[PDB]
Amino acid sequence: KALPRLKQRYREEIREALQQEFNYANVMQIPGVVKVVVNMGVGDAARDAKLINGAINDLALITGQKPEVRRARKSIAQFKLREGMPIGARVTLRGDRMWEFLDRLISIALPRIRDFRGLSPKQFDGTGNYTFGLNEQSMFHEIDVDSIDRPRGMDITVVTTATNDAEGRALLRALGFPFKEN
RNA sequence: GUUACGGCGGUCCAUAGCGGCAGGGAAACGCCCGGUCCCAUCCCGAACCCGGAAGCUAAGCCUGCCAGCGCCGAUGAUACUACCCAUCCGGGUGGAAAAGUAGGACACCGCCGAACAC
Ligand SMILES: [Mg+2]
Ligand SMILES: [Mg+2]
Ligand SMILES: [Mg+2]
Ligand SMILES: [Mg+2]
Ligand SMILES: [Mg+2]
Ligand SMILES: [Mg+2]
Ligand SMILES: [Mg+2]
Ligand SMILES: [Mg+2]
Ligand SMILES: [Mg+2]
Ligand SMILES: [Mg+2]
Ligand SMILES: [Mg+2]
Repeated sequence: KALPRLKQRYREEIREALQQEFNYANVMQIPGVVKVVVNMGVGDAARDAKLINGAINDLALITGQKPEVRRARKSIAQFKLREGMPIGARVTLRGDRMWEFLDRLISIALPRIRDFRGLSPKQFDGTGNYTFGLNEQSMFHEIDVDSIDRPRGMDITVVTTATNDAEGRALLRALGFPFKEN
């Protein structure tokens, strides 16, 4: 009875546009976004685990889902890290949660991006993938700026079903992220 | 009986794998649609589980073709060696490799269950 505007968009207009613009043999060659990944590894828990709790608090308030933290999958003396210390916080999505969060992000954080300049095609990998790292956490609405103690990191990435980068870029710009003009 | 079907199985388990190419949705197979109730995410219906069959075979699977690569492999010879030898010095009979070579080769088969025919 309730469902996200991007879900509808995908069903009716994005799918039709991509089909027309690439002449797929079948309807569903249309790649579809698979997983929005939201993790973080500070690397500072090796000296103090207090900041990890705050980062997870930010992740929970941003998502409402309870992020996990992983240990030192290997151990490195140079990084002063031993296996078993928690360094990486994760929080994942799927489906309606994926696209509600994506709509909120596109509507709020992107126009809210200080000195926003658009994102380039070239950080793809040719297989329809898209991932990079957030300047600052404070960009988000539900988070409180008066309570942020130290500027820490967040990431909410997107992925595709695209076989190559061509379809990935086509559908992604159809969704309408701010690609550069070069 | 046929089948361009699904499970379980075999086999001194790659002649049976990998790679590229083409094709399959009647049923079955996958993907698939949504999470009140079972159940699960060290979060997520991603995994699993559950309700249903709107859609499609792209992925995966299958089958068919390709020698690009894996792969099997002669005869012959060579290496090797059991025994015996001749005043060292290597031969006589027996055994006979590895690699390389012509080539072979894009599995075969069993029991049930599904669509066409009797
Ligand atoms: Mg993709
Ligand atoms: Mg049918
Ligand atoms: Mg789901
Ligand atoms: Mg296909
Ligand atoms: Mg496939
Ligand atoms: Mg071999
Ligand atoms: Mg082979
Ligand atoms: Mg012989
Ligand atoms: Mg003797
Ligand atoms: Mg002699
Ligand atoms: Mg031989």
